[PDB]
Amino acid sequence: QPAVVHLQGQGSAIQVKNDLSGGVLNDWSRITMNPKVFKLHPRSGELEVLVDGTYFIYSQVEVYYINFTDFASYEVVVDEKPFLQCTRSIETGKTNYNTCYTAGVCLLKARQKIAVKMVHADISINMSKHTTFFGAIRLGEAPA
Amino acid sequence: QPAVVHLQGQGSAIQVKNDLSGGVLNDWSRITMNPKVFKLHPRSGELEVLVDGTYFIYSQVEVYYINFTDFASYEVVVDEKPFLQCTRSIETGKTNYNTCYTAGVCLLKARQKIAVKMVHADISINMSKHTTFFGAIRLGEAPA
Amino acid sequence: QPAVVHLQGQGSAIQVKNDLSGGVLNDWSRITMNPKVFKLHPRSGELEVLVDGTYFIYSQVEVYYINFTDFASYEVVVDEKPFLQCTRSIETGKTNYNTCYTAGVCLLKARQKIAVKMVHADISINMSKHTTFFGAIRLGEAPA
Repeated sequence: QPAVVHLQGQGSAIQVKNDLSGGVLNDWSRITMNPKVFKLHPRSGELEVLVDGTYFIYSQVEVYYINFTDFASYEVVVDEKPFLQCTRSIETGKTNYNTCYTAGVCLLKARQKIAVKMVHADISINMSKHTTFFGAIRLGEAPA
Repeated sequence: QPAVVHLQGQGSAIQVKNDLSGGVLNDWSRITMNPKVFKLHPRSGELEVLVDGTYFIYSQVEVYYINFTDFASYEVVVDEKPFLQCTRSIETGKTNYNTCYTAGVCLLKARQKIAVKMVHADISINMSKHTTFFGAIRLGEAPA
Repeated sequence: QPAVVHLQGQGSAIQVKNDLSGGVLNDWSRITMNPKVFKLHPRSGELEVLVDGTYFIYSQVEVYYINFTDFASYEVVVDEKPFLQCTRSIETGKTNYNTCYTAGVCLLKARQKIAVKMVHADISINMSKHTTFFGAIRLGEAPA
C-alpha cells in the first residue's frame, strides 16, 4: 500500500545565492522513488504527487557556512505555498556543519508539487546523499 | 485508512513564563484534524486520541530568545508523563530563531492526551503557522 | 497491521571514544517492539528486521560535550553502510545540551541490520530515556 520516495542530495556544494533560482533545491538523486505515485522534475527540483492522498513529507538540509546572517532557513512548499519552515541560527566566520530537519503530514491532490525552497541568503549547502535529502510517504487515501 | 492531524501556531510571540500555564502550548489552529480519531482541547492545549492505536507523534517549536539560562527545552508528554524530549543550545542576549523538532512512535489507549510542554525558563517562542506545529498519525490498530 | 519499535536510552552519560566500539550506540531499552519484525541484539546495538518491507527509521541523540573538534555527528547505518547522517556543530569548550534528530524512509530485505553509529570523537552523549531514542515503523510491504 504505502508508496515512498527518498531523494538524496547529489553533486558538489550549492552556494545558494549563486547556484539556485529562487532557492529551490534542484539536484536530487532518485534512489527509491515509487513512480506509481511520485514524479521528480529534475530541472526545477519539484516533487509531484500523481495521486490524491495523505502524505507525510520530510526534508533535511546540511548547512556548512553562513556568510553574515546567523540564520539559515528553508520552507517545504506545496504549489509554492509554504507548509513547513525550518530555521537554525549558526555563527558565521567559521565552518559550522548542521543538519536541518523538519517534517509533517498533510492532504494533497493529484498533480500538486512539493519543493524544498531555501530562503535567499549567502548560505552554503553540503549536497551529500546522506545529510541532505527530501522524501515522502503516501500513507493512504485522503478523507472523502 | 490512516487518520491524521497537523496543528499549527496561529498567534504572535509567546513569553513562556508569563503567557502559558506550566509551559503547555495551547494556541493551536486545526489545519487538518480527523474528528473521529482526534480532539483538540483549545484551552489546555491537549490533543486527545478517541480510539486505541499505533500513533506517530511529532512536534516542532520555534524558540527565538532565551534569558538567564542557555538551555531551551520541551517535552511531548502523554497524560502529563514525558515521552519525547527536545533540547537545544542558543545564545542569550540576541534573537536567534531556532526550530526544535522531535518525533516518535508509541501505542496509546482511547482518551489519552498529548501535549507540548515548554521547560520553565525565560524563553520566548514564535507560534508561527509554519515553524511551530504539533501533529499525529494513527498508523493503525495497536498490538493486542 | 503496522509493526513498530521504539528504543530508548537506558543508562547515564556516555563518552564516545572511551565507552563504545566503533561509535555504535548499544545501551537500548525495548518498550514497544514487535518481536516478529524486529530483533534487538543488545550487545552490538543492531536492530535487525526479520521481514522484507517499507520502513521509516528515526533516531535522536543528545550530545552535550565535544572536545578538541567542534563537530558532533552520527550515522544511521544499514548493514554497516550509511543511510542517514546527522550533524550538529557546537562550541568545543563547554556543556551544551542538544538533541540531534534525523529520519527517513527505505526499503529493506529480511536480515538487514540497522544501527546508530557515532563518529569517532571525544563526544559526550546523554543516553536519557526521553532525549536519546532509536525507532522503526514497518509501513507495509516493499515493492516486488
